[PDB]
Amino acid sequence: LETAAKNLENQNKQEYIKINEIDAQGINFLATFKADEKDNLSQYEEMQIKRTIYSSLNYEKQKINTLKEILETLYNKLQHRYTSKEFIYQIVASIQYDIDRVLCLIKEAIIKELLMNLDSSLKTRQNFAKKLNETIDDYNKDSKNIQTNVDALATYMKENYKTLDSFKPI
Amino acid sequence: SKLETAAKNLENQNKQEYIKINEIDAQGINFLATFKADEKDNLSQYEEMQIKRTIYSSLNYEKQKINTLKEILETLYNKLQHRYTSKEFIYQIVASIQYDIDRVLCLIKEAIIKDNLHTQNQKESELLMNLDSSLKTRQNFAKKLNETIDDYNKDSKNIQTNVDALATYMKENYKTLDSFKPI
Repeated sequence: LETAAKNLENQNKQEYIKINEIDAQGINFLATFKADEKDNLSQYEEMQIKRTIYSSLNYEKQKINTLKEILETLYNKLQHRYTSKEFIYQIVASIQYDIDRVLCLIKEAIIKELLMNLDSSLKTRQNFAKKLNETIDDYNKDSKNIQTNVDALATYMKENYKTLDSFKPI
Repeated sequence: SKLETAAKNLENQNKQEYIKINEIDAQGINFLATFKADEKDNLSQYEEMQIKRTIYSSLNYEKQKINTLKEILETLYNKLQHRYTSKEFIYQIVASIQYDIDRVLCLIKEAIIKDNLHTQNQKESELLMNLDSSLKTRQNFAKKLNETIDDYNKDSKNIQTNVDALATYMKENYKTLDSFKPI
């Protein structure tokens, strides 16, 4: 348990320094979301999202940029705006948060079913990553017209990121 | 959102704490050596860091005051008679002040995320009160801790010169974790 905390902690710092490296080159990934005055993308929330995304896409700028275009392209159509937001604030944040929650519960133990809870929530982020990479690949091949047609992109994203629980292990 | 801009001030202050601690530690000052070396209680490097979080903050990152504390806890540790007072301070008082604060930030964060889901059950004022509370505890602690570095260096009530005085004093001044909370 101490060893999990130790490893996971070390993973968190490594992600943090990698995210900062990428963002220093001025790729404002969630720029369009930061600019939104309806919700408030807190600095903290911005950061949690990136942990999942950046890690998922193995810190490859080109890929982060490709996804930026999908989120932005749905964002630029009022009809599908909720789809881009729900992805970020509902799926991606929930995948990330869950990992975090267990690590509080692991810390709370060390200082007073957790290892299968930690197992699960890390695994849920592995299955998301895999799905996301397929999606980046699918986009660049304009499969199901999800590059030329934003209606298709909406359908595809809706269908492929329906619920948090679908990325969980069986 | 006050809750969001609470998460932000703890986040960056957490970070700023981390870079100072690692710097002070870099210079070979072995604050928790004696406690790490202990078989009976495994002290994790997280556990250790969190403890430093409350102590090095409270002593304003001044090495002198840290090694004077080091001198106190090791004096207490090496007199078998009084060795558990050294740990209660470390593990039952220090590690309890720090832990309340990180627990609130876990909860503050949950509430922020759950807001975006539309499933926020946590009352937003309760978390801020709890935040404002545990911060104040650690400052009440910090104030006590500098009193105790001053006294030791002046040998007040024979605290430097008699370990039985020192054990009494630390028990008097660091009795319960609630003894530093506001009212």
